[PDB]
Amino acid sequence: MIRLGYPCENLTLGATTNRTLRLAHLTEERVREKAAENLRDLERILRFNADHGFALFRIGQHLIPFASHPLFPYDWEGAYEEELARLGALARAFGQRLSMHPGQYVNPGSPDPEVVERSLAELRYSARLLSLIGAEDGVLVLHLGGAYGEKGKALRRFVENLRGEEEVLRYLALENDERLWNVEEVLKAAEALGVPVVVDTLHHALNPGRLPLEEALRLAFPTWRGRPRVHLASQDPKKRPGAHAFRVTREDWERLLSALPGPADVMVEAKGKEQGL
Repeated sequence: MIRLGYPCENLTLGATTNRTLRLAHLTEERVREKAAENLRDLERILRFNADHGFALFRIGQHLIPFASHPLFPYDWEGAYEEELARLGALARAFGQRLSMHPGQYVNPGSPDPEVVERSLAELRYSARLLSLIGAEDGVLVLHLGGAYGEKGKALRRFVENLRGEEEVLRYLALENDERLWNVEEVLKAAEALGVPVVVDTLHHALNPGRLPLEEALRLAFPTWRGRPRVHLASQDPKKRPGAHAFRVTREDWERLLSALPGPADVMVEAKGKEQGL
């Protein structure tokens, strides 16, 4: 009655799907080289998860580095369709669920038309990537972004820009955050878009609203067509609010498990990755 998983990278294997590049004037072959390393590590991690009992995994945004950028030198969709299909075959064969979580700077509900143009490009890339992997229970987790003085207007601007976006909506799920948007405010936009809700337990402890963890889950689990999804973390005792601890505490598992209205998929985000549960 619980499925586990960790994001981006594996510490034991030293494998990561999130390599990026910095040198200026990147060549085609410098980019292909890093994409290959990320894709090789994706397979390495999927096969590891099969051996070690992990159903969930989040693919790094930098799997194909700068893929959403107009300056991406080649057709990654053509160059990697065959291998991403081969990778997703393994994933389904293992019965693994794949997801992607774009950073907090991906902001479709921005008042800035230049920032929205970037965010949508990154979202179209992620959804397309999930399509090429054949992740049909695949998830595209996203925060509602900034507030910019007016919270009510920013939320409707978020819904307007994203509802044009059929392929993105096939995977999109909305998540509550530490700062601006709680579960009930996220439920608003989720029903307004016809998408599910991911409850981040740490983000809900920091930013509850008027719902206990038990009731936020009972309100979110109905929004799922398949198996409901949760984001579990622990507050780092030394760092700022929202920062994740190396390992998830026993007590934080205790409150999640004593709150579930039914079986769920748990995305565990600790600093220790697969060593952090």
